[PDB]
Amino acid sequence: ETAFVEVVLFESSPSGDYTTHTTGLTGRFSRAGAMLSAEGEIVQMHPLGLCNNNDEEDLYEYGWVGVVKLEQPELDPKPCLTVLGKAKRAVQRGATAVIFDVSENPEAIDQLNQGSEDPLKRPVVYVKGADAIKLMNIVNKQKVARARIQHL
Amino acid sequence: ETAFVEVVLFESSPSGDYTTHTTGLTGRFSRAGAMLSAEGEIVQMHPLGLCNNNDEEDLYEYGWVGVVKLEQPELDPKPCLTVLGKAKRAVQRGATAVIFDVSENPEAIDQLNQGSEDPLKRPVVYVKGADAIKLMNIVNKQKVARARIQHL
Repeated sequence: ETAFVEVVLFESSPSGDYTTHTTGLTGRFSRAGAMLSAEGEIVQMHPLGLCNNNDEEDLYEYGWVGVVKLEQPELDPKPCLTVLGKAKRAVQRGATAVIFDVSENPEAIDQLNQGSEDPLKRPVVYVKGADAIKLMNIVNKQKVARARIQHL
Repeated sequence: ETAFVEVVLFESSPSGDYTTHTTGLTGRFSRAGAMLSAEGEIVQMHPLGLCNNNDEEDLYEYGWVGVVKLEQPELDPKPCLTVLGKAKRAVQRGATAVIFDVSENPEAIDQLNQGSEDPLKRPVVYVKGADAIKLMNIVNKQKVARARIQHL
């Protein structure tokens, strides 16, 4: 159930070319989703961005990997969707995978694994710890980055 | 060493739903490349376009899955690069994986395995027979398609 995540970050050269930079992180496949690998360009999502008006413009170019840092649970107490619901909505919107940074809402792990009986066909990964920090520092400062999620 | 390939065609709807069609097929990871999963937008290359230097190198956004249908060897007398060279060049040009349809040149399988001692860090996949046909009939109709290459 360990999720080996590779992030390919593109760093602007002074000539305005870009330089590939690869970083390694580790998370866990949630029992809520497939035990499969996935790869695609990272799109950061705010978690309250995964409540549905069901608009066409919400469908990102098929195959993106969504990165969602969960807020402290006493901040969005009337949440549109469960964390599990948010993962599904991400997949409906074209996500090949979702990574949850569960650092500020570690109870979210349990909330996901309760959906274990009807799992998503796509992987749902959670990160925390330094591994979440590394990913978020890439994502916050990274205009374009690509994630490769490898199972085993 | 079996590569499980899914080719997903996709279409945004005004209704706010992705419509998808997934075709499943089987190929093999060459020893020429990493034994790793990979996923990205499919780009069809004519095998001659994996030749000359640097004009077309950044044509395609990093992360694409190259589909190259080989020609019979005698058609291509003076080959700019070996089939192995062609695979390496695709990866220099951003490819996250390469799929060769080796139907018209099955000696390519042996050529690729010659580079087994110094494999690429990205997977190099081949298909033939009915698997190659399904793949090519989707790729030739020139819509946008994602390929998912699952190692086991």
